[PDB]
Amino acid sequence: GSRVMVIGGDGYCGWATALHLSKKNYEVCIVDNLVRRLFDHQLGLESLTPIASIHDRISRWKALTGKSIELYVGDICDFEFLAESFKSFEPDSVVHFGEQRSAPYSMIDRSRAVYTQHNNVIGTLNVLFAIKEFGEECHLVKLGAMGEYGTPNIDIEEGYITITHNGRTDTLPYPKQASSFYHLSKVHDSHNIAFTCKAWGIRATDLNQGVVYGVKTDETEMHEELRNRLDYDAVFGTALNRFCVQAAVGHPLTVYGKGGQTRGYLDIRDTVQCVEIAIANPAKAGEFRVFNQFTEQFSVNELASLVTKAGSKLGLDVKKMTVPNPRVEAEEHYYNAKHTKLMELGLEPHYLSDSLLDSLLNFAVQFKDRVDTKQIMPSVSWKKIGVKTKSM
Amino acid sequence: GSRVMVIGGDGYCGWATALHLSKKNYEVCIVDNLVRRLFDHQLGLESLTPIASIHDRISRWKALTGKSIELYVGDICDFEFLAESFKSFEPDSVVHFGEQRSAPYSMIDRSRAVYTQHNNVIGTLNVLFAIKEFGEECHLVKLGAMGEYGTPNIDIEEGYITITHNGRTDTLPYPKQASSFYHLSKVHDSHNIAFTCKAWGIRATDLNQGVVYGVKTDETEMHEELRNRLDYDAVFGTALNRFCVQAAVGHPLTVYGKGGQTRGYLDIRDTVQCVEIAIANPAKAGEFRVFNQFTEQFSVNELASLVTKAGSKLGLDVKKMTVPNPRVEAEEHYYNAKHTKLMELGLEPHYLSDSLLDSLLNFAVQFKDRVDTKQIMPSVSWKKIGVKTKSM
Ligand SMILES: NC(=O)c1ccc[n+]([C@@H]2O[C@H](COP(=O)([O-])OP(=O)(O)OC[C@H]3O[C@@H](n4cnc5c(N)ncnc54)[C@H](O)[C@@H]3O)[C@@H](O)[C@H]2O)c1
Ligand SMILES: NC(=O)c1ccc[n+]([C@@H]2O[C@H](COP(=O)([O-])OP(=O)(O)OC[C@H]3O[C@@H](n4cnc5c(N)ncnc54)[C@H](O)[C@@H]3O)[C@@H](O)[C@H]2O)c1
Ligand SMILES: O=c1ccn([C@@H]2O[C@H](COP(=O)(O)OP(=O)(O)O[C@H]3O[C@H](CO)[C@@H](O)[C@H](O)[C@H]3O)[C@@H](O)[C@H]2O)c(=O)[nH]1
Ligand SMILES: O=c1ccn([C@@H]2O[C@H](COP(=O)(O)OP(=O)(O)O[C@H]3O[C@H](CO)[C@@H](O)[C@H](O)[C@H]3O)[C@@H](O)[C@H]2O)c(=O)[nH]1
Repeated sequence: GSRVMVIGGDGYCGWATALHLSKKNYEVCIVDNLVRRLFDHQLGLESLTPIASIHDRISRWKALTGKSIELYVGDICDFEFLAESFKSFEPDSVVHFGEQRSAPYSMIDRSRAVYTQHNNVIGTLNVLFAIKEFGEECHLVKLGAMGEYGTPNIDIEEGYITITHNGRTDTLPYPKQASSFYHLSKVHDSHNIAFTCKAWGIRATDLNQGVVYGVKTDETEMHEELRNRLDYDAVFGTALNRFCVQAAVGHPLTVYGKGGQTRGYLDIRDTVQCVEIAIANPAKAGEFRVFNQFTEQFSVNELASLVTKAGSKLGLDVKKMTVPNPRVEAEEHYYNAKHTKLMELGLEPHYLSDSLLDSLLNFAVQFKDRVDTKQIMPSVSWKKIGVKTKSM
Repeated sequence: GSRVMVIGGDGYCGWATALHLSKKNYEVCIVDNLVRRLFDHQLGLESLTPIASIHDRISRWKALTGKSIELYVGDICDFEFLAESFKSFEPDSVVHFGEQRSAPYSMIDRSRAVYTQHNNVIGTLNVLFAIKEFGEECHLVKLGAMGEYGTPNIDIEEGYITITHNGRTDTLPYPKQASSFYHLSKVHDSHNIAFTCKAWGIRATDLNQGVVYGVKTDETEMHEELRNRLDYDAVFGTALNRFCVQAAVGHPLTVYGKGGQTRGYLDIRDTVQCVEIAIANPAKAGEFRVFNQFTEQFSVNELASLVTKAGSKLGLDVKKMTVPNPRVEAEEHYYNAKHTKLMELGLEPHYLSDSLLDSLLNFAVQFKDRVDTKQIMPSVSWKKIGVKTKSM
């Protein structure tokens, strides 16, 4: 074999996924403009782990396994490029990881908020038109976001909710409440895709994924040049990965506000597993499937405690600090998000364990010398965002 | 006064509104790039009524009343232009009519779907950033769309719905189900604005307006050069206006599919009244108000019957025809949309009457010679939309 186009395949989730699908014998190609690497240069950021170029990454995989991952370098917002890549590869499935995924980045200034929505929304529209025009039966596996739902006072369902209002009943799209221009772009994406499923018969699966943690997967650990990136800076780094790196370098864990913010999380190993499951068990024509893709819920305070305990076993004397929250969000809220669709399809989860934390912490300690502590604290305010293009 | 910036002020709703607000003694400016006029040239379309240039329109209003409506010609997607206009005028309220509003236009091809979403979503984001940076207390009166709600099997509320799910209760944004790339862009707009209200304290009112009908308002009828446009073509024309022109020229009323499609409608005279009410009674800081802006619900078949009866009184022997529906939508559906917020604020509606239809029909008969019958039938398919840029 089945042919899979992995848009955003040079990224954190995409690279691990591309290697896994190739290993699982799918014919794979990567479509990426590598803009994520440019952002690192422009903002003065760097991965904890040194990573190889996309060309060397692909070359190494071929040298080790003999398998060739085709590469198409370009911006999917450029339809000519996307169309040519689609017609050249003829994918049976498209996994779309190719979007600006940082909430902080989307809040830096007007230019970055606009770039985020334009890049994400238009790129996704182009993908939908490419599928419709060149391969209508192609299954779109889209990366959405648990953040699309916000933090309502009721249980969060997997995309849909059956409501009884004024004596009548109907099943409707779950109300969306995004908290950043980035999360908003995903809400727009989801609405756009749902429409094309009904109007054109597109088959798609929206994976509303929670926060990913970890850096190792079976494939990326096979050789140093296959190593994935591990972000710890305040722009692209996420909660758990950030805390592990902070613990390793002796920086107090950065708890934003009260720390009651609760979210779904999952090991990167499950990210690749879930994507493969979505591909192996495709949506039907005209069907817009929605899966909440995470394995466990944790509050920020809970993560801090887990990392502190894990760090103690390594003599890291982990400390915690309360950082004035740069974001506008509920710091104490109800949270009960449903997640059974992937489990019903055979997901064998890697729940957060002492072993994982020990491994991730030792990893951060291993490359502690590469950590730029100046990038640990957040400097992007949700409320103070301006129109002048900022230079970090 | 009070200063009002009318974005899209050269358009159908915007021009009538700009004149009305000026008459009501608000200081008014019009921000428009006049792209709507370019679309007419590019697609071979033309208004039933001959209209004057925006410059001659404004000059005539000044000659008659002595009042000057300031004009800023530019694309609001160009932030430099928008910022300069905002700083020059210093609006207390911004009424945003400046978007690609045609559902058929948004479905012509990929380029037009992408243009629709980019122009609308990015332009609106720019407006939000301009307000935040140059006049945070400025009230945004946004034109949304009743189409954002789709046609669910339950009552449609005014933006929000209180739900009891699994033993818990909460008031959430009403589930959105748009049926075109244009309607989708409005859903995106609404979500984006709602976010800024919470994050930045923006005050806004989303006017989810129904289908507008009519061509006359007190101000536009004061002189021929102030005359508003009246679209009847299948791209920009809407249901009732189209039927009236069809009746006048002897063309069978174009009922798409079964004709059970039910929607909210309102006289253009109420469009201007509602906008003024929204301006005179502003939203509070951080509040995202949502009003369903229409006065009555009608099915397509009901409109056909009303126009036929009205036409008979003018000896137009109106006939009806069933056109294979170019759109993907429910042709028989439940529809009960709530609309009381504007009434509670003092709306004195002009319900559809025999007088209005007689006037509108005679108007169409008056300019029947200008009607290009080749543009009456729809040629844009929701399902057959392609990627090649079309030339109509
Ligand atoms: N990292 C997480 O914790 C997490 C959690 C939930 C969902 N996701 C989602 O998974 C997807 C991938 O996330 P990630 O962490 O791998 O991100 P990433 O930034 O590491 O990877 C994204 C890749 O997309 C590419 N890209 C962006 N815009 C592109 C364009 N216009 N054309 C071609 N390529 C483009 C970038 O160059 C980059 O290689 C995103 O949608 C993201 O929101 C990630
Ligand atoms: N006409 C209706 O029946 C109806 C019904 C409900 C809601 N509305 C809404 O009211 C608004 C106005 O509708 P209308 O019928 O007056 O439309 P219109 O096309 O007559 O007017 C829109 C105006 O906006 C201007 N414009 C578009 N993009 C612009 C940009 N980037 N920069 C500056 N100016 C720009 C166009 O040149 C045009 O003069 C739209 O949001 C529409 O969806 C209209
Ligand atoms: O050092 C930190 C980092 C984060 N947080 C909080 O932890 C929560 C999660 O934040 P973070 O880990 O930054 O993730 P998100 O910004 O939600 O974004 C990630 O997880 C999302 C899932 O919804 C994906 O959609 C995004 O692409 C991905 O970047 C939030 O309440 C943050 O305010 C802290 O308290 N301290
Ligand atoms: O000749 C016609 C024209 C329309 N319809 C149907 O009538 C309904 C209303 O269509 P139309 O009058 O074209 O309006 P919309 O496409 O809904 O759009 C208008 O009304 C919307 C309110 O939701 C605004 O948001 C849009 O900007 C404005 O163009 C639909 O079911 C159409 O399929 C017919 O049966 N015959």
